[PDB]
Amino acid sequence: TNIEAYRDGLKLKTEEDFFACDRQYVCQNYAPVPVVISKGKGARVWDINGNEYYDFLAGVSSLSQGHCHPRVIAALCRQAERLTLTLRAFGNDVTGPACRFMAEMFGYDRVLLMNTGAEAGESALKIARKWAYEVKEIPPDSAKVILCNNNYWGRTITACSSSTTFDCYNNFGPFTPGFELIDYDDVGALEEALKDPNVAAFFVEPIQGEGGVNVPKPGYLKRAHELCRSKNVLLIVDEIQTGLCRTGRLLAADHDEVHPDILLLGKSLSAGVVPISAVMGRADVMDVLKPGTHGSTFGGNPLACAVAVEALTVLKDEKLADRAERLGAQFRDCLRRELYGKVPWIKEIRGRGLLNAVEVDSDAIDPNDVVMKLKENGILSKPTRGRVMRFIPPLVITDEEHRDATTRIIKSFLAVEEERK
Amino acid sequence: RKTNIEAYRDGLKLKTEEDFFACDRQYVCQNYAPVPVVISKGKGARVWDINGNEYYDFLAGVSSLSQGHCHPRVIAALCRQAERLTLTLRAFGNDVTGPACRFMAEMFGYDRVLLMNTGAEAGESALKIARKWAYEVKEIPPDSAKVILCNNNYWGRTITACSSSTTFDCYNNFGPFTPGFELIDYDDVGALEEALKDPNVAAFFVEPIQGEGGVNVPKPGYLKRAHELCRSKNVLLIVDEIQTGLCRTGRLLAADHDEVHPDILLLGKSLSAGVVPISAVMGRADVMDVLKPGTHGSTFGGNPLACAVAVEALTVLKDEKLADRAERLGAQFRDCLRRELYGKVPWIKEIRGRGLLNAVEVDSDAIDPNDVVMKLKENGILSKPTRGRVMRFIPPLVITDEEHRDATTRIIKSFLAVEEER
Repeated sequence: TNIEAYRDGLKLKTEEDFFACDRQYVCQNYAPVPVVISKGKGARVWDINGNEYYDFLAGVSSLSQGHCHPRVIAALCRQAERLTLTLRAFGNDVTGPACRFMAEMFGYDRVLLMNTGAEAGESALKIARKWAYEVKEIPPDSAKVILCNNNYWGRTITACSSSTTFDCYNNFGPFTPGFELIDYDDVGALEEALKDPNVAAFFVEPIQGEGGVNVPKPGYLKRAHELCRSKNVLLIVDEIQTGLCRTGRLLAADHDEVHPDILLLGKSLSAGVVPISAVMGRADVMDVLKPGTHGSTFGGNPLACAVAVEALTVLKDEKLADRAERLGAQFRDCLRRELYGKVPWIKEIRGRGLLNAVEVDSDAIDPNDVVMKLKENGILSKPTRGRVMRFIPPLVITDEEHRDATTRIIKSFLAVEEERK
Repeated sequence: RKTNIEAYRDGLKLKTEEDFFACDRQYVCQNYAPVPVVISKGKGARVWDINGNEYYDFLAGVSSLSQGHCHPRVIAALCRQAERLTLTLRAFGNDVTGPACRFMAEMFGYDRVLLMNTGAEAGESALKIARKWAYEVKEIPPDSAKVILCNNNYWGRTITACSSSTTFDCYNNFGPFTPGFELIDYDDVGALEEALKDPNVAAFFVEPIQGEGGVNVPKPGYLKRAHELCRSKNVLLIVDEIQTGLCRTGRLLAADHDEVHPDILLLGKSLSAGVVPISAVMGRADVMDVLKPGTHGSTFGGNPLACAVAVEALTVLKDEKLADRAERLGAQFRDCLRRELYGKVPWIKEIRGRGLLNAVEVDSDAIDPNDVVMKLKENGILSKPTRGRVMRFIPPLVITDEEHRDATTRIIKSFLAVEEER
């Protein structure tokens, strides 16, 4: 194909040839791990030299079904030969059914399909504001949305305006007003913020992903929802990274028996094949988006809908939530037993399901040394906040692969501690 | 062997178009007022409904389907790459993203390529780049950056895009808004010159032809004059070619009509031939390099599947000489509609466009716009107006000579029939 023919013509043999190409032509907004991946299958990837690795990032939980899941790729191909895009300006024979499928799977009246996670977040903020002005009847332009320090939901200007991460907002203002930032995992702070009747919504992650896999105290989300409901404030739960079986339940909110007023999904919703995200909620909230008040060229395109239905079905068929629960408990147990005490620079081992992290002390060790040693041992991952090592493999990882990977991971921390001496 | 969507849909027993309309009303967020047609397949310039009725698609994803529905080369490239690798994230290298960026950098003449997913993301990204550049290179005061745009502009649905829109339904009840935008009339060099006196302006963000605003073609020299004014004040010219680029107007970029090379170029829509959402922001090194590691990202932006598709989609544009095709057919389209409709149909305000980005604006007082839309559908033409009264004719560029002659006759027939029935 054209990409293959063009690449051949470039005579890119070595990993360095590729690194140089990326440095010259690609916007330099990433500091990638130095590997050149050419193929993915399941929990494994291979570089251009045939070296194999376990992918322990999985698209930050976009690849829960593994790389190139056969069923998802067959669903993609089948629909792609037929029809890929109509616009929501015209009806089609896939969008409605796919929305019904999601509505029933998650228990919501209405499904808004967008492309990216950031778009789902923006759309939920628009819904929450418009609902607050039209249904709660709060004063024009006074709507407030409460979010948490260290939250991450995207890179639009409005997301930058609601971030507390320096690099995410610095020099990108002026900023969108209307946000109240409170500490994460702090019910007392939320209770206080909720005293303001201009609050439209509280927007939160069940586990802060980019913030460093921050697992809140028992009852947090349950308590939060009761406080919000008490004040007629919408609970917007972002499950883009925590949802779809990654934490051992269909939704991470299920850990607290919470049904979000507005749910956000994305990432694994497409098994990492094409960008698709969703915003779901009750009729009286979602219906505020009247014709012409919101839209998207590719949102709900038939190709993405066909992929999403397949991707969601794979989660249920392969019992990936039970897999994540079982393997994750094992991973944490092994790491805590074999690394705590032996490795003094490990601050904490935490997570739920297969959303796990190892926070290291960056004053006691170079975290990049851990990253490189892991790769040397066949494990590929990328930390968040420099010091929080992340272990987010595809959920389809086999028992043997997971055992092999756990062993490699443990060996890597140990080799960095021995090298410290 | 049925895939899940197929089996699930079969279980719903949806036989008529009305069964589908009802499913959509119940479960799909009702933010669209769709045309009553249920499309099941598309090939080239044609689509077919669930009952096998053929239609010409004259919206083409608002120029997302320039290469036609399901272009076989593009679908083949998708299927090939999808069996190999679809997503790595930019946290890891791969054997596709760099090459695809180089391919684009060379085709459009830019140092660096930022790949995102949607058009709105491209525009957001560009605004962030312009702001950051203004703060760091122009050294304007903190939080004082301004961006000039035009009334009736359309670039997205994010809160920041709403904050810079003059369309009521786009911004109403979605505030409070992102500050930092100065709105001026489109196609008004004097208004731009005045707005450029503010030294805190970082950029002027403009479409070479306003798309959602009504296929508003500016006067001769507009974009060229704009660029000179922007250069004079060290203000970046951000040109949005998401709808106008990629051969739609008869040239690779609509900016080529004025020999303007945008400081920052935005592409999207037909960049993927309508197969998967991919968009691009391109610019010179000292502008794009303000996005340092960790200051911007995207999960799917630059994914290998989208990159393979894009390179095939762009190659189709060149190989099939679609810019020439657009130029030739589009000139014939406006010529035929003017010769057969001006005078004979009095409620037509103007027939305008460039290449195959054409519109027929009607006087919504003298006629009900929707009667034209329905008559067009009766005659096998699917279209969607903008601003109610602006009829749009945006077919895939791959439409054959025979298909285009046929379609033009059907459109003219539809306008005259609404007139006879008037």
